[PDB]
Amino acid sequence: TPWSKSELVRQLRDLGVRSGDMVMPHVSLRAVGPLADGPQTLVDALIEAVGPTGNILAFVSWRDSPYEQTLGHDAPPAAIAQSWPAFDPDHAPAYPGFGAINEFIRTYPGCRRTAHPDASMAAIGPDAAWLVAPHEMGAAYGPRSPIARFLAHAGKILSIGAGPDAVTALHYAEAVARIEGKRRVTYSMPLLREGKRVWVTTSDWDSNGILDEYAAPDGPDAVERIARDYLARTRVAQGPVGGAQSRLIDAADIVSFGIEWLEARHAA
Ligand SMILES: [Mg+2]
Repeated sequence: TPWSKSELVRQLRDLGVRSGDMVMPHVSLRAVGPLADGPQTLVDALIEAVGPTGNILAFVSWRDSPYEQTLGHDAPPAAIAQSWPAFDPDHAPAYPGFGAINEFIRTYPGCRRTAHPDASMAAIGPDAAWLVAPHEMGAAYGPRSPIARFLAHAGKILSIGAGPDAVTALHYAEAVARIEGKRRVTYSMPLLREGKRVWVTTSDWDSNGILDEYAAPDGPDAVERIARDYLARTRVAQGPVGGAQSRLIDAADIVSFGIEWLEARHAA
């Protein structure tokens, strides 16, 4: 028997989602189980749970981000520059690796989408426009980004069967932590500026390992190691949503914990 919108809303309220909350979900649909009407069921359940004053913020990115193709170059390679589509926020699909639910959030009526092609965020609710803008190249997850405003606005992270590596908000801790040797990357994105395609080159913190020891492809990154420590040490509301084991995390709390975790382990 597939889960119905009404059942998921009950489970979400028991977990601690309240009317008016600001919530950022990380979802594994395989762990939730079958849904009355597919993934849209869970989207409808989330929106009903935060109510007409609440807000949802999602990390959706872009299916065709040319990050790896432009990484480390001072300009896009000519093959890429000539034919790559410009990022069109109204039509560019979400990145499927971060979850199949994100394409449903993105196309929900009234959803606003941030301008950063690789770090694109989508938001639904009365405060959506204030959350999604500005989102400039060179400020993907740090101060001035949608993540910073989420943290200041009492955001909650809702992890529905997702692992500890999935907590995007911890990239804010990497950005602001006073530690030595932080990795940076250079890359290029094709934006749409008043109708025409423009390539912008920028640098930003490496989001695949903020220090060399976290950037190995074999081992865990800093996000995973912080989240695991936090969950072993902290009382966090835990409970099912659908068939998936879920958690509701205070975003400002886990991010503060991560800044201190990084700074305790590395000199300034
Ligand atoms: Mg409000």
